[PDB]
Amino acid sequence: PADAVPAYPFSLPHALDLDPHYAELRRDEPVSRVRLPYGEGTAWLVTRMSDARIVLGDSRFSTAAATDPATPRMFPTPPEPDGVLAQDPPDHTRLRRLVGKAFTARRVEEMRPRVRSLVDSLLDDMVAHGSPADLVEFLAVPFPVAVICELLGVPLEDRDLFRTFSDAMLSSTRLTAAEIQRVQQDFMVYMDGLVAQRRDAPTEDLLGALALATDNDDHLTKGEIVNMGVSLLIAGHETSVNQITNLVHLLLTERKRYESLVADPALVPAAVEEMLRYTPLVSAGSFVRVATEDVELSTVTVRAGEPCVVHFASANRDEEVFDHADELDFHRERNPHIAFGHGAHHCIGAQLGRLELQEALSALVRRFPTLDLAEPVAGLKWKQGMLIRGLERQIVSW
Ligand code: HEM
Ligand SMILES: C[C@]12CC[C@H]3[C@@H](CCC4=CC(=O)CC[C@@]43C)[C@@H]1CC[C@@H]2O
Ligand code: NA
Repeated sequence: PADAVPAYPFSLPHALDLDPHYAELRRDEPVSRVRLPYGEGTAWLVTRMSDARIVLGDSRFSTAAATDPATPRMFPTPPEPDGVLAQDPPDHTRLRRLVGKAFTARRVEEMRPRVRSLVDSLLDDMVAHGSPADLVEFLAVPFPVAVICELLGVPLEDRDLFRTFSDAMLSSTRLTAAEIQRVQQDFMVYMDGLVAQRRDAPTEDLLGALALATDNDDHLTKGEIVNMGVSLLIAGHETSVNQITNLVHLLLTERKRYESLVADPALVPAAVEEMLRYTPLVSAGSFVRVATEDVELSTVTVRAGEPCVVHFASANRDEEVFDHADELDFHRERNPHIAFGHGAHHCIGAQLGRLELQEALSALVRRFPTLDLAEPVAGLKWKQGMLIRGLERQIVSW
């Protein structure tokens, strides 16, 4: 009848806790029907790692199909069809070659000197201010912003402008479809004007390459190119901003974790990997994939036409994959998490986010051995109504 399929998300999120329903689903109903907050009909929620790798990793699932306004989705506005996430291979592959060179592990690693220099600079400004201080204001926000503005070639003077835009674009329930469609439109025209400036004066930056491509690639559309600029500018700071605060929260609320990194700072890369695994940065669900053919998952054959949604954080707690999966452990031998997704849409910024997180924690644990949270855990201002989780403020002392 009117379905008794449960609403997803199941609940408003609490700090970085996973809803307890996911462990129940993994063990007893790993693929299950749900109703998403927008779109029509139902979708399969996938909570286990092997199923997640098939949904994310197989041509028989299409994200392009999900651009239909009737397809279930986690966000109010229908997906933009020229957005990178809504492309299927091989069209997706051609689109990613627009920018991909700049994001290889090799080119990102070459940014470490520049990136460390910027971190130290912001922590200089924090030490000037004096303890206590808001870590979000002095580190979590300015640091990513500066990295992505250098790489893209966005002016740092526009931070306030494009952070308003990005916050709205990451709305889950916080903003309505209309408000988000207006911001979408404004961000588009803004990005298009940044790229259009390179047309009489090319720059050695990503926006530079974007502008060369609008002239010399008769297989890429200006809509796709400009949307790539917009996507990179959003994901390129909003993820790491949140993840810096999230990692710091995990470290300070069981100080032993932080103390182990203070004692041994070369453990930081591994810790970053383990906290990526453990942190439900993506608040709930994922970009929907629609089966274009019947596909076998662990417990169910998804029919052609049926949508699916992966919960990344749930797959990252799969007990068949990780030992003591509900525990945070910086000395795991194996960590095949999907905090950065999997398959064709594997995060393009994965190496850059790793670099940023490593340089931010490494600097903290070496310079601020005495760092602690200097506001009550009860009052922490968790962002509400967004597709990702993180803190609006994090006052710390040292
Ligand atoms: C640690 C921080 C980050 C996390 C946890 C993260 C997580 C993810 C995840 C899970 C996906 C897959 C979404 C899906 O397939 O449904 C993804 C895709 C993506 N991420 Fe990231 N990301 C991070 C940092 C970044 C950065 C720094 C950038 C840009 C420089 C970026 C840009 C993207 C883009 C463009 C995609 C879409 C890729 C595609 O469709 O081909 N992300 N990210
Ligand atoms: C930025 C972006 C929208 C927000 C996405 C981001 C990929 C990673 C991610 C995971 C989600 O499930 C939604 C929020 C985010 C953070 C997307 C890449 C392109 C798209 O425009
Ligand atoms: Na979607």
